Order: sequence, then C-alpha cells, then structure tokens
Amino acid sequence: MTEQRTKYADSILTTKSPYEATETIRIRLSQVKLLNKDFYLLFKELANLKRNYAQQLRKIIAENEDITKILNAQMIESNVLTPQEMSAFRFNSLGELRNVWDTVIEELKSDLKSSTEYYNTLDQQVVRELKESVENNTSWRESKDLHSKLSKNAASIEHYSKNNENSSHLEEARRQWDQQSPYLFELFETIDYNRLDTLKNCMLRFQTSFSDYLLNTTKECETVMTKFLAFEPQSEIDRFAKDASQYNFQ
Amino acid sequence: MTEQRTKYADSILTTKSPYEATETIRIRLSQVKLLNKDFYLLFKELANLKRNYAQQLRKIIAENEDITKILNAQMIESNVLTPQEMSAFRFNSLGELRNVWDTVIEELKSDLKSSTEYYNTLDQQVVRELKESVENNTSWRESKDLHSKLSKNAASIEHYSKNNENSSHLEEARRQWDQQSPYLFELFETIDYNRLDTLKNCMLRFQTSFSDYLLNTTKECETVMTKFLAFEPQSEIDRFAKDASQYNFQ
Repeated sequence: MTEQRTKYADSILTTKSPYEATETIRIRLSQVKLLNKDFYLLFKELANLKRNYAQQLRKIIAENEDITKILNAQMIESNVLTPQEMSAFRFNSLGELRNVWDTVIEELKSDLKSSTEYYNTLDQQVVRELKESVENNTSWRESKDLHSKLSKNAASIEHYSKNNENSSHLEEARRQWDQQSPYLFELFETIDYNRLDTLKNCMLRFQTSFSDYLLNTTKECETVMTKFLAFEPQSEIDRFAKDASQYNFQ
Repeated sequence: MTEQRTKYADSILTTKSPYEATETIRIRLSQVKLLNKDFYLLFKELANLKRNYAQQLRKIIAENEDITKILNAQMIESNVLTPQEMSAFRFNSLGELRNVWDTVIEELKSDLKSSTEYYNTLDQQVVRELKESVENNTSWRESKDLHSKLSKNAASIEHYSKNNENSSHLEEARRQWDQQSPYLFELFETIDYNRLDTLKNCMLRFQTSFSDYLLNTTKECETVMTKFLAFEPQSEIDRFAKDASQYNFQ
C-alpha cells in the first residue's frame, strides 16, 4: 500500500489544474526512465571496460608465466645451445631472477583475480539492477494504466474551457479525477522514491566494490614492494659465481 | 675502470680451462640479453594495456560528461517535449542527481588522469630503460670485441689437445689469453652487475608508480564514497516537490 505518501499530492496535485498535474507526472516519470537508461549505459560501458582489461591481462599472464620455458625456447631459437645441449643443460640459469619475474606475474594474477571479482559485481549488483527499471517495478506498470486513464480525464476537463458536447462529461471526468488522482500521486511519489533509492544503492554498491578492488590491490602492492626491495644484485652475483664454479659448461 | 671486480675471475676464470671459461661467459651474457628482452616485452605489454585502458576511459568520459545535454537530446528524441517546448523549458529536471552523476564522472576523470601518469612513467622510466640494454652499455660493445678475440684463443688452445700446426701458436694463444682474460672477466662481472641493478631499479620504479596510482585512486575513492553516502533520496523528493510547485508545466 501507498497511503503514507502525501508530499507530491500536496505540492503538485493540489496546486495545479488536472492537466498541468498530469503533465508534471508525465515529464517526471519520463525523465526517470531516461535517466535510468543513462546510468545503465554508463555502467555497462565501465563493466565492459574492466571486463576487456581483465581479458587482456589474462592473456598477458598466460603468455609470460613460465619464464623457464620462455628462456629455453629463446636459447634454442637463438642458437645459444643446440637442442641436444639444451636437453642435457641442468644449470640454474635464472638464479634469483626466477622469483623476481615470478613475483611480477603473481602481482599480475592477483590483479586479474581482483579485477574479475570487481566487474563481476558490477554486472550482477549494479548494471543488472539498472537494466530492470520498468520491467521490475510493478507499481510502474500499474501507475501507467491509471495515469493514462486519468490523463484522458484531465484532457477532457482542459478541453472544456468554455462549453462543448454536453458538459455532463466535464463533470464525470472531474469526478473520476477527484476519485483517483490522490492514489495516482501516491504511486507517483512511491516510484520516484524507489528509483532514487535504487540509484543510491547501485552507486554505493559501485563504490564499495571499487573500494574493495583498491584495498586488495594495495595489499598485494605492499608485499611485492617488500620483495623487490629485498632483492640484491650482489646476492645473484655470488650465487652465480658459486653455481658456475660447480657446473661444467663444456 | 673495472679492477675492483674479482669474484667471477676467481670463481670461473681460475677454475676452468680457457675454453670452458669463454663458454661460461658466452652462455651467461646471452641469457642476459635474452632475459632483458623478456622483461622489456612483458612491460611493453603492460604499459600498452594501461594505455589502451586509458584511451577507452577517455572515450567513455567524453561521451557521458554532459548529463544536461544527454537528457535534453533524449527528451526530444523520445518526444517527451517538442523542440519548441524544450527551448522554453527552464525547469531544474536533474535536481540533486546532477551532482551524483557528475561525481561519478569526476572519479572517472580522476582515474583517467592517474592512469595516464602511470603508463607514462612505465614508458619513460621502465620500458625505455629495458629497451636499451646492449645499445647503451658501452662496456658491452667493448667486451664483445675482447670476448671474440679471446674466444678464438681459447678455441686454439682447446684444439691443441695433442699436437698440430707448430704448437708455437698454442703458446701464443695462451700468452694472449693470460694477458687479457683477467680484464675480460672484470668486464663480464661489471656487465652482470649493471644489468642486475638495472632490473631492480626498473622493477622498483614499476612498483612505486603502480603504488602511487593506487594511493591517489584510493583518496578519490574515499571522497566519492563520502558524497554518495551523503545523498538522500528524501532530499531530492522534497527538492522536486518544491521546484515543481513553482514551475508551470503547461
């Protein structure tokens, strides 16, 4: 039920002729539907952007995650070692650079995962709700039948500004109008409240998921930084000096 | 000068026959060049990804920043108001939704700006340095001429495992080898140190710029959240009730 709404009725219904009042609703509810289309399209594009970005990243990862495999192929491709020599080459060529490279990929994966969760939420919790704005609001389908019926009443009344086809209609139309307009306005305000709350929730849902994305990416960024700062060229130098002194390169 | 380097000479030069030693360098410096190619390509793709993302976002913004203009066009396109009625329609249709929409765009712009600064840095401070790894290191061009000259010496020596073309060459080759190998190794180690420091700096430069991106985006995210939480459907309801009661919709 909607008898708690009286603001619009007292401000608009009461202060206008029937026709102006029905025009006010017409324009306002049309803008409602048009505005939802705008929010939907904007966010459908943002989710798509994040979606494509996540796909591009997924691909970059797949192509760069196995550094051992990448280096072996390069050596054979560049004739650094023959296929034969390669199959017998058990030297630890990457040393400490293995974890450095791997640390970068991990961050990329950590990003991929967070980004995915992000646009997933945009799809289901934001874009979806913004998509269904007239097909979901039952009070909408309802007020449209009433609005139409009363809009023709208000037009009749507006038409009879002097005298026409037995003004007995100008009386019936006004009677119908006075009988249902209060209810039309209760719906009118209810719909406006709901689309407004819908938008606020969708936007906050947007901010929260975006905010979560950032928070998790920040954590990952912090640890990655720690590892990078811990890497020491000197360490790899010593590590290679020792490993090489033990391996026969002929 | 490079006489401070002795680690590789003491661990590799000293513990191997000339040929094995020159092979050790060959393989290691080849891997250096191949690894830099791998880091470069990976980051060239990451910068490109962020670059494309920034372009896609720039476009989404351009297309959605003027909500007043977007709504007016929709109303005329959907026959909510005739072109005539539109030119005379001075009603504040958007009300509080204007700042909400604008708040989203601002965040998008704030993001665009931070993302741009981000991939810009990746291009100039990371990808660029990783691109020039052999064409910039002068010690490289230098050690390649020495390495080649000494590699032929080490091959001669390795060849004369018994007796051949007046072993007076096996003596000259060894003399040449003993005269310059210490220096070849000083270069060898210097190059390895430099590419290792290069990689560490590039990666840290990567982390720092990525970290800055996140920090600024977080700030923006915090304020945006504050504004969204401050929005009140009830407020727009009252605002519309008042504004409409004052505007003539006929």
